[PDB]
Amino acid sequence: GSHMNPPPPETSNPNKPKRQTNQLQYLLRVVLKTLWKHQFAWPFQQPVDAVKLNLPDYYKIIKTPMDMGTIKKRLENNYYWNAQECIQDFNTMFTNCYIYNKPGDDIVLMAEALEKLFLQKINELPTEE
Repeated sequence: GSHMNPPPPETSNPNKPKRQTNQLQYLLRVVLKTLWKHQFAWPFQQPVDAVKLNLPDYYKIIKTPMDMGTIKKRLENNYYWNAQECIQDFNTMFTNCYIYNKPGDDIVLMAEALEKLFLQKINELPTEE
C-alpha cells in the first residue's frame, strides 16, 4: 500500500449509527452479488491503485473515490444507515469512471455494462419494510 495512494474510503467507525434494512440486505444479496461476479467487475473490485497503473493524476481529478471492494466491506460490516447511502456509492464509482476516462475506452464500456445491470436491480429495490 503506497504512500502515494490516498487512504481508502472509511469502512469502520463506531460513532456512525448503523442499521440493517431489508433494502440494504437486497443491495448485498442481490445487487453486489450480481455485479461482483460479472466478467467486467475486476477493475472495480478494489480502489484504483494509481501508482501501479501509472496514473499520477488520478487522485488529482477524482476527489471522491469509490469502488466495489469498499462497498462490499461497507455492506458486510454494516456501515450504512440506509440504502440511499449505498446507491450513492455505486453511482459515485460509475461517475468516477466516466469523468476520468475517454468515452468508449474499454473501462467505460465495462462500467456501462455493470451500470445497466445495476439500474435493472435498483428498479426492483423492495419497498422498505
